[PDB]
Amino acid sequence: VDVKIVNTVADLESLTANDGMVAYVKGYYQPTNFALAKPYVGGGHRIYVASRAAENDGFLCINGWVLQIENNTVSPEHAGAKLNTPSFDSAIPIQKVLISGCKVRLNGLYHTSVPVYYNSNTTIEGTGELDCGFIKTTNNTLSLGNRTINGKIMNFDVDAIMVAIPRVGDWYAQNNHLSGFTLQYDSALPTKGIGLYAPLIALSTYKSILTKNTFEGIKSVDAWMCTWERVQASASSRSFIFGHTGTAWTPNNTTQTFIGCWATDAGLYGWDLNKMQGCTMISCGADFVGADGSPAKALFKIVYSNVTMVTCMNEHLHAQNFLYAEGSEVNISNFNGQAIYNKYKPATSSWNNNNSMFCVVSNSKVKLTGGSFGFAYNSSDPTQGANCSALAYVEGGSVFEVSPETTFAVPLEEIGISSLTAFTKLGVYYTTNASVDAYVKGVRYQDGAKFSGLVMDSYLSTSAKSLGNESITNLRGSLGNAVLVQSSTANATVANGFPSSGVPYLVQQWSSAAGNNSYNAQLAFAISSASATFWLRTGDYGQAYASWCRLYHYRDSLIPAATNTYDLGSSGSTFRNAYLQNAVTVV
Amino acid sequence: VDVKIVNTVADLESLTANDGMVAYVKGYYQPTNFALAKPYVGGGHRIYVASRAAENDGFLCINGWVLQIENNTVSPEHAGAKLNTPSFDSAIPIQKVLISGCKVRLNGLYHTSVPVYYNSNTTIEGTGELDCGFIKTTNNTLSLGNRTINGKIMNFDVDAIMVAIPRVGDWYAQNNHLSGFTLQYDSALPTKGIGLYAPLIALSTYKSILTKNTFEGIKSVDAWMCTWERVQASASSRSFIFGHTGTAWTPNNTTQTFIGCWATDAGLYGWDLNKMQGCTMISCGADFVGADGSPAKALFKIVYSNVTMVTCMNEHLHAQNFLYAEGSEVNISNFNGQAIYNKYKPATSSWNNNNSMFCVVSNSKVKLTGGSFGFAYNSSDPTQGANCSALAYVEGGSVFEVSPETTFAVPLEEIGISSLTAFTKLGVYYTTNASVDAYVKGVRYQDGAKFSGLVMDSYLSTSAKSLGNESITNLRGSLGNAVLVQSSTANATVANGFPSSGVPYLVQQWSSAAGNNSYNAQLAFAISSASATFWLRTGDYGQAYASWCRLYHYRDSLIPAATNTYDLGSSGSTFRNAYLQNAVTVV
Amino acid sequence: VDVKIVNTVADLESLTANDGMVAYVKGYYQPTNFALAKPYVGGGHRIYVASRAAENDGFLCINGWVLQIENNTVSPEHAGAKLNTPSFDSAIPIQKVLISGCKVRLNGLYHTSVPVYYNSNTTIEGTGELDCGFIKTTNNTLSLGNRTINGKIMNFDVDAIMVAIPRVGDWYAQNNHLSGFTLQYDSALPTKGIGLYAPLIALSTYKSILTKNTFEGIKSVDAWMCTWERVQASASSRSFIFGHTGTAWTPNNTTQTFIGCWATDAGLYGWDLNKMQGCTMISCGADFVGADGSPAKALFKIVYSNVTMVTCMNEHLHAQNFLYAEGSEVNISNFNGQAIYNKYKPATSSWNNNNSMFCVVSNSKVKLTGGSFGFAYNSSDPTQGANCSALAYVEGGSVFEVSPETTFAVPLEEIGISSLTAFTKLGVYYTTNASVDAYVKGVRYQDGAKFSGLVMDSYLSTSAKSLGNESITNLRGSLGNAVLVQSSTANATVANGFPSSGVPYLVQQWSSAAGNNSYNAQLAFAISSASATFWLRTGDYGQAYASWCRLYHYRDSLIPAATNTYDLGSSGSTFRNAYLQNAVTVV
Ligand SMILES: [Zn+2]
Repeated sequence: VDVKIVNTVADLESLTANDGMVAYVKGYYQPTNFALAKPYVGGGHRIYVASRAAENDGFLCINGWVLQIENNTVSPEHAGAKLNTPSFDSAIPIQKVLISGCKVRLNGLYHTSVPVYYNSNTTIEGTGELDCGFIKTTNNTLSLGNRTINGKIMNFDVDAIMVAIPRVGDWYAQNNHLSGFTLQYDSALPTKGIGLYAPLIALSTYKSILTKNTFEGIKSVDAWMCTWERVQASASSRSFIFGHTGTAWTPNNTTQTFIGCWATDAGLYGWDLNKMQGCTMISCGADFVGADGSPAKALFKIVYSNVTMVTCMNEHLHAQNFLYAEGSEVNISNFNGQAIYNKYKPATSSWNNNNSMFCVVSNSKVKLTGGSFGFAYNSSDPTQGANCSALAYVEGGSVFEVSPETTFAVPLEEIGISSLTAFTKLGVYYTTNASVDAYVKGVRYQDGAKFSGLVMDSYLSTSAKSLGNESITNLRGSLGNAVLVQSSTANATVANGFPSSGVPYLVQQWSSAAGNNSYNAQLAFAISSASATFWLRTGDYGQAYASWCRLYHYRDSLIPAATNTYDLGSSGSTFRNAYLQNAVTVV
Repeated sequence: VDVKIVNTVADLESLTANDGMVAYVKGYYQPTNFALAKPYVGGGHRIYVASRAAENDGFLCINGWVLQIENNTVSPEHAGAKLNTPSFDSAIPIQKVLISGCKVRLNGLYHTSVPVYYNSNTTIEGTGELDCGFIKTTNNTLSLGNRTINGKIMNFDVDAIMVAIPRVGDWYAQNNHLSGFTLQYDSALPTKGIGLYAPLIALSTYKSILTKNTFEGIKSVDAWMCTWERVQASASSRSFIFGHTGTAWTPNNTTQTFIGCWATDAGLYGWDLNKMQGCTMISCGADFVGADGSPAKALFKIVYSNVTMVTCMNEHLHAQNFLYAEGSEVNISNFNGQAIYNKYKPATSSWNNNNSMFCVVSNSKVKLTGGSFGFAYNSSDPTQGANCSALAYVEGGSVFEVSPETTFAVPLEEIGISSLTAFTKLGVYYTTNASVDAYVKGVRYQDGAKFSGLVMDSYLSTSAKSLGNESITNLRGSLGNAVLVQSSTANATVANGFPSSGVPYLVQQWSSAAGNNSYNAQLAFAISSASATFWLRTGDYGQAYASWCRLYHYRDSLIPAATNTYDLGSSGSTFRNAYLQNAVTVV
Repeated sequence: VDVKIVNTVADLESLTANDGMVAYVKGYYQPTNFALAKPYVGGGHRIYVASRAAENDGFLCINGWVLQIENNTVSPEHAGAKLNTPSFDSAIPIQKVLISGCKVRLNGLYHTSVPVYYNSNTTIEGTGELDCGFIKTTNNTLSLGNRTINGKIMNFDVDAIMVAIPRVGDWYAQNNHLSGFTLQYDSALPTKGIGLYAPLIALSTYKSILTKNTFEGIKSVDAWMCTWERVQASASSRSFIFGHTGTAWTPNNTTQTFIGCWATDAGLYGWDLNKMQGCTMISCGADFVGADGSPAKALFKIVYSNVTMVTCMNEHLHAQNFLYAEGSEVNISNFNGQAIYNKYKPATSSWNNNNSMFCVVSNSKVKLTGGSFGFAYNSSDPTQGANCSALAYVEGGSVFEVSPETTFAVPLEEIGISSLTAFTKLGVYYTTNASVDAYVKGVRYQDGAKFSGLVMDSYLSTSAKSLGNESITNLRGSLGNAVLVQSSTANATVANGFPSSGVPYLVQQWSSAAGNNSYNAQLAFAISSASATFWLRTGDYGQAYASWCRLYHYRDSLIPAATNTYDLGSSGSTFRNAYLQNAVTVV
């Protein structure tokens, strides 16, 4: 007995067959374009199972004829999809193969009028993102209704292209391995939806997946142990959303890795991350987030998360914040950020809504380890200087660290404590309940409870601060304990607080602490070519400096500061003897 | 002339055939469940090769009928395995396809009574870890015996599920690419073995592989240039073992990458790493290592290795050490460790067996770059305070570094040199041959040979240390060179070491070094509202401070410390002239 | 009607068939070795399309017989390639399948006389790099000629094995996914070429690809959003080249990730990187770069790039530089470099051509975050010490940072400002227009415009520098503001600059800044067991120290430094009264 030829699966119904007969189906449908290189698709061998003659699911069993699957791999064509045929709705055939338990190969573009879903242990593989994937032509949803999962009412009937749904009885859509295809809406649709709605996912790999022409690219609530490699989310509003708060399920995430992923076009947030724990981004990028005159809120919104960004990038950013960090630890190492137009302000500012590139709030920790940040504007810009952002606002127990090798397209301007939430210079502003360790203009500034002291069993060598035309009387606010040098005899003047003009000085200043009020002392060395005079003075807290006091020593006469004022000894504390070469001169 | 149908491969034996005849085999076996969606498996086209009529290997050539392989891909079914049939031993068919040179697709669960091995250039692909893989039902081994490899006697006859074995004449099982399946023992076995025994491996990728119900998960001796992505090792003893010392082969490893890998359930070590050079872990996790009252020895045991952990995690840890590092460099960046019950102690302690979270020994280097560590207990805990661990023990030339932004669930308690190996506070303890650079309670402590000095061509501005009700005579052990402020007049007393009571002070203390004994000097500014007194004293090494000395200066009388004791001049060193307003008063 | 058997595709031409007939072709060619396990390859089902009877492309349509492709996957055999047949040129069949739009499976070694190219959306999968891939047997090129792409005339007619070419109308060969094969020249060819010439590529993944027996391994001009996993480039001149400057296209690159990649054998550069932005290397290696007596120029040449290396390695390096960095930011974290023979020098040195391990020029930023660097030689080495390199040369606005936990095989020797470009010690040399923050022999050295000051609202406790038999008069070049201790009475001598010999000292030195010339002052405490003498002196800029001055205080007599020289008071500023126990002694 020999293998019988059948033109299409539709021809199987009428065929006369004995149990166990084998047929070769040329294609699922008759080709409509015989000029194609690949006209016959979706066919293959079938074996007749007489006991199932009444069954017809349009795919694995058609009138008893069971599809012979090679190495457990099928394509949507085998269930009746059509390739690169925009007028044909492939939704039903795609859905059948996605839940078949087979590996699914995507071999062109398939058009769909409803979302398609996958569950667990599903491998889907196309050959690349230009030519393989799903094009959704409507805003229609699934029609599955509510399900209760771990006591939470969940619903998957959203306007999306693809949806991840746990198996019945499970909590996560897990052990899935998707690669090499695109998810897009028909660009003509006036309203777009979600690319991939994957609320509850785990233990999965996503590679070389492109979603574009979406409102929201990739959207999840609770994801754990997933890797994302070369995933691009192009969206009009938010590209990547993790920890979505809009369901009954409590957001939480762990161990998400993103390698070579790409956020583009988002007008609200590039990345919207909530409860993202153990998250690493490696050589990721973000292009064209926000637009001129229509800023995004932030490139990265990172809330109750801990994230490391390793050699990541952005190009062309119009946003109020570069990073909004709330309750989050973010280590940004060797970033390269370009064309960031930091000219946007909120209508009404507040602790968590302000014009800073790094908005670091509510016990966050943000560190810039090297990197280059192309923030276009500081207050001296001739076109946007009046609109420039701060570099950072740090509040509510947070800490912000900037390495000495981090670079910026234009100079930083200042750093200091601030009670404001609206800024006018490219500076680092922090509250009294915050900590900073930041280089600004080559000077490292450390302040706050995390930086209370430095105790080292080590020797220390430092340089003096070289003074310009400035008063050493008026350094109580700007310097604490510090060594000063005045090497210009023109600037070493009595008007500038020195005991005598016209000679260089080294000055040790002591302080309780630089501040609005302080205790101070100074030791001044008036350094001449082969001699010096030595001077001490003190400043009480809230008082002007007291008069300078010239020290008496054995290589100088003892000349009092005023005549007929000071004594040698007292009646109760005499000097024992006095040895003079000449008799006392009584004036 | 036409393709002939054959029901099963067993039917090929009796088929009279001409050379070059083509047959289509419906399936390897007759189906036993025609309700399956996929009842016929393991069949395919065969061509008769008359000159091989006597051959039957049950797979590629059956009584001369040669299997026609599509794109060099086969399944164990093609050699006679059965899917999801626990009573059927698929060991032999699996082994045949694994050494066939074909890509191997795994399409369900296959049960095995012996280990299965792979060599080199082997690609094995399942669709996911829930439904694809090998279930081993015995503790049986391979039966290959000893082989000599590079002069070393090696033996692969261990109780494992899968074994990597070099090709004959080669040193490594290399250029393998495994993905998307599980290796498990039957949970009913009283004793379990190794999931993957891969002693000598190289130049390979492992992705989306789960081992569970094992004693040891993944075990290797010499691995180089391998990547591991989404590999989970669930084991009762040790999850991941690299550089295993128990063979004739010298352990050594290079360039192993772990991305999104997961160690679970291990009761001895989560990771046991030996000679692991150039190893990166990215967003890996570890859950349920140890149990309450049954601690693991360490989450990570890292010996003669260098490892970077980037945004890794753990949840639920009962162990004596978090990290044991011996001769190892470990950089832990932005960790997030949760529910670590640091209440375990060894019965006898030693340099390399002690109750510390970070046991940093024998020329190790361990750095915590940020991160959050959920160590539950310090000595204040009401229920486990008497059982808490140290944060760290550092010895034998090692260095331990804790960044200022690293956080802990409960506060660190102290840091200091210790000769003990058993601790009772959540502190940092180090020997005289160790180095530390660690923030404790907002104070950075640097000590040891790696931190001998700081030489900066930079100015320095610092604050004073504000004293409480403290003696400045008794700061020789706790402070070195340091500026002090006493802003409370009530505490500026002679009993507290001040020369002049009841005014605020700035004090410069000098020291050889804080310690049990030291050289010291102090300069004290006794600050009043418009004047001060200036004082010096010294303390010799091993001696009490000498008396305070009030300096003479040109804005004060010269009143000696005691009457009729000190002279103006000497017979051999006179003052030249003396100018007094009044005649000398001879008392 | 049944499926008709056909022996070979050559037998199709003489097949009388009706429209729609189905044939099964045993193999593309008649097998020549029926002892093979897989003798029949490249066949499959075909369907006769009468309207195309005149077409014969040797692949998808042979005299009207259209190939039935399963799940859009083919092998070069289906177009007439031969496996493991060195005398057969498979170039034309390979090329046909690479541009077919199918997934391409590689099932052995194919030999080629010309390069083969791919465009976009191409997936190519072998089972491993030992047995799958392309062997090029000539130095022949493509013959496609000049093409204008985005305004630049490009030419792809180079001697390469595989070439990436954009589709017409596109700028990049993109969305390709290649894995699991090798690209090699016939080792017998006297001259080798490029392995993979991929000038313009984007949005792609490359995995488990080996190039070897090449002159240049992988060569690109403009690559963005590509990942490379387990890619090995073995080349005689340069292993990896990105940003190749030798075309009309302006070099630029972004977001390239390398995980477990390996550069070997290169004699000029291991990695030659130009305009590589956002690049991360993870657990990559480099072996046998340069040769003894024939050094490479550098292991890494990194120009106008920013690169992070995470736990990377090298073994066996003969090169003039380890890293040449020009206008680049490079963070090298936890490196492990072994067997680096730093004994090579240029014939004529210059700012960008010198004998340094880290040549850090033109506004570069290079940081060593931990790591271990096996530089074999410093100047005391008994076989090569006279040839040793510097550790680093830092110039032209660059910054070089060395962490305290970075280790070296042999000790570093010195650090300082240098006007030289040729070195003879393993030191850190930098220009006056450069910055350093580097530990050397346990001491942190910070200098340059990036390290101008440190301002901390924090207290500070430090140790004294313990002096040997050294002069405190000659510490103006080596220390600035510093505390010194001399605990040896034998070394506290007038010859060593002390004012009073034979007692231990604490000394506070002040300075404008350590340098060739400086302002200085010193306060010396000559410490006896229950007393001290207190001394001040100053040194003017460019002058020797002035004489020491012993301070007068109330617990000492006032003995002048010379007799009959100094006065008590002056005619114009008298002391008011004098209280003596005895009458003045007029000497
Ligand atoms: Zn067939």
